[PDB]
Amino acid sequence: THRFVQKVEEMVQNHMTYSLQDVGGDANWQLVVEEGEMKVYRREVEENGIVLDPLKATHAVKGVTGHEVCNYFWNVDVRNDWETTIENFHVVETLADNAIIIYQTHKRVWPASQRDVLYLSVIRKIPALTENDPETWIVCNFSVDHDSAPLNNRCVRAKINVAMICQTLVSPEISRDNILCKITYVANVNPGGWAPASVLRAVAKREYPKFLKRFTSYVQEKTAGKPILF
Ligand SMILES: CCCCCc1ccc(-c2ccc(S(=O)(=O)CCO)cc2)cc1[C@H]1C[C@H]1c1ccccn1
Repeated sequence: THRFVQKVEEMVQNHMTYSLQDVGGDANWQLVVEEGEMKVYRREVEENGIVLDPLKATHAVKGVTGHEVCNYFWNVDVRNDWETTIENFHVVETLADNAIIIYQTHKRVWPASQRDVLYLSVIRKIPALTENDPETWIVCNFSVDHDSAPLNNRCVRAKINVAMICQTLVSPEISRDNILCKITYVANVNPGGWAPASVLRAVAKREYPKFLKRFTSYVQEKTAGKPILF
């Protein structure tokens, strides 16, 4: 029990309530890019001329579990292996074995100024609602304030609320051949400051599918031929 346990519970529960709902019957979501089971949706939203466009994606990854996907998403020691848009990151505070506060800077995308972020990152297991249902693994990354925040005069401070939500199906020794992880990934980013709307939309449209294809392939790569961590 650290000082964020209640805020964590609330963000996690809001994701479980709202973020998992199916979009596809929902015309409010624009399906922007499909590549197989990878589907990436946005809503076009701006506040005081700043693009906020909610991002929502689903995916189905053969051969890995939700537990594994989330550990790898969460574990700072493998970040450099799959991240391509980060210039620097620092762990600012360890809250618990499942929660940390991270400071990170993103590579500049010309001509906007550089962005930095300060966020709590927590990984959690949500037991099945009934023995009929899937257990779920979630990572939530959401912006928080911290006294130890770096001074970075190059950077505008972005605010994020991101969740990677994972459910695992097995069609039955259980083999990697028989496992499928369904991912829901949501990212609500306020970039701060101003940035050209066209720049923000082009960076999102390029970087989110790249990230999901890349990150998920990395998890397949690292886990293959290892005992399955359900
Ligand atoms: C002018 C450029 C403004 C940059 C705005 C910005 C900041 C953070 C982020 C972001 C922050 C966290 C995550 S994560 O999934 O929690 C993993 C850990 O890093 C993911 C994306 C995104 C964007 C928006 C560009 C969009 C974009 C999308 C994928 C990569 C880079 N940029």
